[PDB]
Amino acid sequence: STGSATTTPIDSLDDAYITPVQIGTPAQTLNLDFDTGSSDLWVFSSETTASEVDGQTIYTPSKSTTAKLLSGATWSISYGDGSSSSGDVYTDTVSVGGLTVTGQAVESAKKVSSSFTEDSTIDGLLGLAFSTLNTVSPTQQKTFFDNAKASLDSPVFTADLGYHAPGTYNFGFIDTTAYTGSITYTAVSTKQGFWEWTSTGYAVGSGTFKSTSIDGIADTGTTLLYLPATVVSAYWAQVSGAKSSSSVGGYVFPCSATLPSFTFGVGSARIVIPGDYIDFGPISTGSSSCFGGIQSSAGIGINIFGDVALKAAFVVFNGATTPTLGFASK
Repeated sequence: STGSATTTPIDSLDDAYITPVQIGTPAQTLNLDFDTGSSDLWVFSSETTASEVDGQTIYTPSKSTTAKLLSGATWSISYGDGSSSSGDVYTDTVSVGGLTVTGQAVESAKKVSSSFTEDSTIDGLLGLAFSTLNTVSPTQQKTFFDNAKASLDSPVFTADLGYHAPGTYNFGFIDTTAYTGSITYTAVSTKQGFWEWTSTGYAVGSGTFKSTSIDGIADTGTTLLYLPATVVSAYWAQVSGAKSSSSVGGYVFPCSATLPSFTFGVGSARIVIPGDYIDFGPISTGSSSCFGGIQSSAGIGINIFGDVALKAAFVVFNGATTPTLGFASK
């Protein structure tokens, strides 16, 4: 089997991407944030505290003939941005892009934090990291990808995120029309439950490439590129008037600037992030200070190749017995 679904930016900045997902029978279509940095499929639901729902589409298990309570199971998750959600669990049929999983754990939110309530466009998350990070207790549950894997033509999914445009998530096949050149594969450590890999270095603009190992995760659920403070300082030093603002919470730059590209290494290959991808626009409406798309990881404890980086590539998440991660230009 295979599946193919279009993923759409939620706003003009590409702050996140939503992908329609069919849950239940008859289908209830929710727009989920596919997140390769977490491992829970959770949704706004008929159980979510009413004051915490503001325009999201909800899953109502009582209207699904295939829903079953997963008795006694609860979940609770906290993300890197400080957001959180928790609730109970149903099993149900879940389809993405024509690919169907029966018996998928669908984590129904009873509570969500303010950042989720305030985002009307995101009806929940679909985690695509390793199932060892799933938060269901007392019986940990599998991701949609882990449940689909054995049925897929190839045990892979691919992320092809757009810059200010729709893109695609495919499951079970590699669309050889979707990228240029060849795919460079690189080793993955699953020790922390993430798609963790080591970049071979970076360049700023037309500058020389610096060979240096940068361990980090491929995380579709993170907007920005978070890298070591040395690398980030080297990038923003090339932008007149850029500075790190403790008041804003990261590097800002004049909105009049033209940003340089940023290149990262994948083995001997190179992925170039155009400068325009690094502009996240005014810090507040009408400001002439703009927020940078490359930020320090120093306060995180991990480097994160988020959407800024991933949308410059065609990315293969290879879930074979020995997982690997492939990158191609596009």
